[PDB]
Amino acid sequence: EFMVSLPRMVYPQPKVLTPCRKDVLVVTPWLAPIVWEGTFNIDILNEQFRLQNTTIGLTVFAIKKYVAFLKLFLETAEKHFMVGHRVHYYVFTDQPAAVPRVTLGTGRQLSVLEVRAYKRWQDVSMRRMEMISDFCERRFLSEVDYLVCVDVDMEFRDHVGVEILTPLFGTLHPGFYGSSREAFTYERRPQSQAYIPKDEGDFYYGGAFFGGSVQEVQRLTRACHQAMMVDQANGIEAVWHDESHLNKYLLRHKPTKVLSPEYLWDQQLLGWPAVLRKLRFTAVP
Amino acid sequence: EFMVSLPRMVYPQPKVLTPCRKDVLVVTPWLAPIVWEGTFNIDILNEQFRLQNTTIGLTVFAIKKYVAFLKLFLETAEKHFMVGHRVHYYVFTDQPAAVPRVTLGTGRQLSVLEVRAYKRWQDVSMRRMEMISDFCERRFLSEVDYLVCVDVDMEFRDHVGVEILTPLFGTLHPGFYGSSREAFTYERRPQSQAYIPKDEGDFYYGGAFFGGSVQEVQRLTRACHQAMMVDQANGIEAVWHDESHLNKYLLRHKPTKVLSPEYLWDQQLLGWPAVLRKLRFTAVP
Ligand SMILES: CC(=O)N[C@H]1[C@@H](OP(=O)(O)OP(=O)(O)OC[C@H]2O[C@@H](n3ccc(=O)[nH]c3=O)[C@H](O)[C@@H]2O)O[C@H](CO)[C@H](O)[C@@H]1O
Ligand SMILES: CC(=O)N[C@H]1[C@@H](OP(=O)(O)OP(=O)(O)OC[C@H]2O[C@@H](n3ccc(=O)[nH]c3=O)[C@H](O)[C@@H]2O)O[C@H](CO)[C@H](O)[C@@H]1O
Repeated sequence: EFMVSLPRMVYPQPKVLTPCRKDVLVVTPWLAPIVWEGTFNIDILNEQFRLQNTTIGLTVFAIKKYVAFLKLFLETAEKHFMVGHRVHYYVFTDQPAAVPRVTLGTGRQLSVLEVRAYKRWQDVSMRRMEMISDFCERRFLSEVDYLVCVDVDMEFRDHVGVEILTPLFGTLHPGFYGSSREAFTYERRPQSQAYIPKDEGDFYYGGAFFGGSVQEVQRLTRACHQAMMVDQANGIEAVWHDESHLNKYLLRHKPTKVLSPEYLWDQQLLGWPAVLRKLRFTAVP
Repeated sequence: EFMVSLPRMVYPQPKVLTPCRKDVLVVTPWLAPIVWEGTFNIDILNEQFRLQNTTIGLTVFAIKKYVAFLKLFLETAEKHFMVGHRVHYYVFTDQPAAVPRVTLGTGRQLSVLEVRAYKRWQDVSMRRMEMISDFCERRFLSEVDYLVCVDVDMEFRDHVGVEILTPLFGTLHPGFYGSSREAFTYERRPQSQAYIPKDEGDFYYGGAFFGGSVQEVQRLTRACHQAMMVDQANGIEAVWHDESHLNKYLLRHKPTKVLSPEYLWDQQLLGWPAVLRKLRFTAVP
């Protein structure tokens, strides 16, 4: 929509002849920014998004025993996720009375959406695509500008803000950002909808953190669900489930921003490398 | 609009831990790509834009003696500008019978739009904003997806393609890309609409090459024209005319891509520095 003028702001001048990072790739070959610390001035971005009255939805599934993760998830989201902006949390659970009472900042609200629990963890994980797509029909189009879709067994430890927002984003999986594409754990069986040949692939995106505009998230989640249903009719389940399908989708429909592994990390397994200036969203050990 | 799937493509894998340029800034602090050679894979971008059936309009003014520049301008545009894509050239002139007969490739067309000639070069240059804005009302919304607005006393010497396309872009002026903001020749008189204080400014954009979606170009050109009219009522003319106003606009409404000086160069005045891997669009000596 129509965008008013930014106010006067004083900040350091961008330096054309100085790279903003000398150690990492900060733009994809299709000219999508790769979001690392040092690539953005959050003061400028916060102005741009506040002037558009941006509302961010954050979807999270807490099914069966994973309700235990919600307290820390939501408490740390309150400290670090889109602070200053309008936020709507959507907690999908089979136990709607077991969502913890977390105190929310002003302009932030939470809705609990009851869903069925599948028996296998694989199905719980995979059926998020259907459940998100179903909810894009009603709630999300009327309530938010962007959707952010994450795993619950996680905590925010540092800023996750409007720098991530764009029509469609994925996040670099922390186990593969330095790997060659042949080592990526894409689905490699041609019988699956998620099949990616050994000579294709840009990145290995993590299934635990993706998002975009409601329109683009509806598209992604619908496509992944329909692909899963084809596989199921054919008696095949992708090797890494929803993540496999997400990877196939983002190969053929390129994201408009890619998040660095700052945004999806596991310190227990991978430590704190020099290349990560901040660890923003991390696995609970 | 709805975007179909990219076909299978084989190309080099992006390297997350290798910067694409070690000598230049490739992304602005508001996460707009800065377009240099080596930042983009044109095969991927050409697919994306061809699948959207993209049409690019290219506006150029050839008023009074500047009709002499059209032949080379258009001949070199045919060799280098958006080849493979639908192009519509819009030549604005006071001499509609003096446009040279340049042979166009398939899918490329040219319209001649007659306009008045102002006496002073300053006014000819400045009134392009009004003339472009007026034509965005009718022709451009129905005929093109993007508009590219350039000076005529120029030639294409290398690829200028869909890598530039985005909602709103400006180009780094070749005289100031290495300068500190205090040295930028912004309008510095507070009495002018184009005023920029000494402590503000991201880049000095060249008035000779800007563009965007028709919507965004309509906004920019309208705003610059209305600002010029206020200045004229107050008896002041911005120091660098349309370029001054363009700079004020792009300070307060940040571009979604910035073009490096590859896209706006003068080899006579500035030679061929190591930082420029290609000289794409250049002054005629
Ligand atoms: C790469 C890797 O080694 N992945 C392991 C990890 O996958 P994942 O960590 O990818 O699986 P996950 O169990 O975290 O499922 C993804 C998300 O789905 C939701 N969810 C899933 C199950 C459930 O009962 N309730 C629920 O709410 C929740 O939001 C969770 O964070 O963990 C699995 C079981 O945990 C398996 O050990 C996988 O091999
Ligand atoms: C930074 C600098 O030193 N700028 C000089 C340069 O500005 P510019 O090169 O910015 O002015 P310009 O005369 O090229 O005008 C911009 C554009 O307007 C169009 N146009 C302008 C005039 C005209 O009679 N017909 C016409 O068609 C044409 O598309 C041209 O390329 O040239 C001017 C006269 O040329 C002055 O010498 C300026 O000081």
